[PDB]
Amino acid sequence: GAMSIFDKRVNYKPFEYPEVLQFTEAINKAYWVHTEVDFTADTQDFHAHLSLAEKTAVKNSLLAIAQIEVAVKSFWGNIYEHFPKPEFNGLGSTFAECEFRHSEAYSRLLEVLGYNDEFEKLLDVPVIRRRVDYLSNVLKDTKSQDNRKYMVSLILFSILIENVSLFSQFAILLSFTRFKGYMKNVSNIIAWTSIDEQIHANGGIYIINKIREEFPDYFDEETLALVRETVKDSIAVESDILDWIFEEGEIESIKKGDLVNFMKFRIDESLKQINIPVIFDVKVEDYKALAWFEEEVFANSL
Amino acid sequence: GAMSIFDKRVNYKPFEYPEVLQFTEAINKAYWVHTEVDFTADTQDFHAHLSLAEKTAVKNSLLAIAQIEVAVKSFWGNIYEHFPKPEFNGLGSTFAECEFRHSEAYSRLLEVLGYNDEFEKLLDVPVIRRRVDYLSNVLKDTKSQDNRKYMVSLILFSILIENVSLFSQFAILLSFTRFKGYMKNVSNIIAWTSIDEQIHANGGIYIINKIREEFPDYFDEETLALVRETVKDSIAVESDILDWIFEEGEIESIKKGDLVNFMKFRIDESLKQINIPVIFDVKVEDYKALAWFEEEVFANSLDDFFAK
Ligand SMILES: [Mg+2]
Ligand SMILES: [Mg+2]
Ligand SMILES: [Mn+2]
Ligand SMILES: [Mn+2]
Ligand SMILES: [Mn+2]
Ligand SMILES: [Mn+2]
Repeated sequence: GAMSIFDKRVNYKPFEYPEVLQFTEAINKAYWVHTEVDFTADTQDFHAHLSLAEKTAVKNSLLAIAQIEVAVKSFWGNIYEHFPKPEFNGLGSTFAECEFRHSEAYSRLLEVLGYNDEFEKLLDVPVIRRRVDYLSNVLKDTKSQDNRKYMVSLILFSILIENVSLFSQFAILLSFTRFKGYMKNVSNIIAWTSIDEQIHANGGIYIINKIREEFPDYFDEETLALVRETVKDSIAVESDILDWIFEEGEIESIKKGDLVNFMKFRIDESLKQINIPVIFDVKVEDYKALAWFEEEVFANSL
Repeated sequence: GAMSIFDKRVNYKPFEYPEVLQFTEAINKAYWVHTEVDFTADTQDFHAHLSLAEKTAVKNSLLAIAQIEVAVKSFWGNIYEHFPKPEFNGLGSTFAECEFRHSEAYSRLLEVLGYNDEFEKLLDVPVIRRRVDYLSNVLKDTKSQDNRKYMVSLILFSILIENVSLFSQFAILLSFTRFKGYMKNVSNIIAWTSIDEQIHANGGIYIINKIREEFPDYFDEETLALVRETVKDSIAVESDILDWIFEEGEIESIKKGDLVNFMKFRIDESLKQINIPVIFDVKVEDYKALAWFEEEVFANSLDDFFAK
């Protein structure tokens, strides 16, 4: 059979998948650590200027982010086990190192704002448990030796972990800087993280599309239906998380309904990129509510 | 049994091994890539100003470095499988990413100087085959679940692959910049690599000493004897590699004999740091010859943010 992404190549170069360097180069240019940032102004703003509803939203957003980011994340560091090419060990290790810079950043934020205790007991929160049990279950095949099962796990990983499960919280936190001028340093971290995650998702999409090019029959009706139904179930889970984030009431800078449409639009954009039929078909008026997101990310990255 | 470095800890913090962050922060602060660096003047130096003996010493040194660096290197990225702590997944992943920056840097150098053909046929060189055969023994237990065997693989990996195998070649290349002002940007790459590799070696040493603290009986006479004899055999291989590097004759900027003592000194210093008896006992006047190595590396790494 013809050489494929699953087959070992021994020689370093030429790369069979040279576009890998577009993603590693993007990470290189965006390289950042949290020690570059002082949160004294943000802590003061948090305690002195934010309402109870705003304090709760900020706290629960960061706790939700940390549930994903403050962890040992082995996926990217292991893609070479499935795609045994020098360039994918490179891509994998590059993204793996990023995740440690992320875990350290969000661990510091938890320390600085005084939420280590609440983070430690976060599995007491039922909506978090459901997200964990959802994510555990649907991403079970990230360690499968079966390449078809693994491909599906990569689709879901790229959609859920690198996008759906984070970006609503990123949006919430950036909204405080955009509309109220608060949490500027926290928003620095959030903006840099969102840039990295977008690169991670885009790298995932790249790999998925290469597998599709090489093995079109992996993308049969049964597999497409599994992905779509699994992705649908994320909405319920993440929508309940927003109810918990806003458990002390709605806030001025951002609204839940717009965040739900934001999530749905981002899902559909990812599905189109991998030739899977859209699920939600969000109307322009609805997803434009948070169209400021990209602009604000760019602003707080500088 | 008490919690050890080999036992899984689930919670992220506090770290049981917080000194990990000294190593990751050092790598973070030194972060560099090859992509903004250009070698037009270096290539002109190479062709216009170097004798055949110097050209060949440079070429063969780069080929020897590339033999180790231009490869898929999985060790660091897998230390979490052996030390299942969040901080060691962090250390491992940080050092793993570094190795891809290195492989890309040396792949670029091979291209720029036109050595791709020779690199592809490098196993035709007997001393290189001997090095591969020998490195295969350092790496042989690096996937072992036997923690004593894995520990020995880590010792050999740290003191040979990270702190010695490359350093004679780094010194050769730096000597052209130090003594004649040539090949400045190649020396930038070399110096930045040397800094990273030293951090890798020191991170390995840190781990080895934690294992020694927790499991003193792993360092029994049998184990010490194996390490010391394995390391001795390395010298012979690397000394032969030097004969090949300088096959066209001795050059002005650096001497083979000094490089051998430099290597022996570096080995013994590493062995002392992990409480293993020294092997070579190198004279003060002998290791003084390449005492400049550290300060040249430091000099070539100063204020290079935009270059990096
Ligand atoms: Mg691995
Ligand atoms: Mg074990
Ligand atoms: Mn992340
Ligand atoms: Mn990610
Ligand atoms: Mn290296
Ligand atoms: Mn190294």
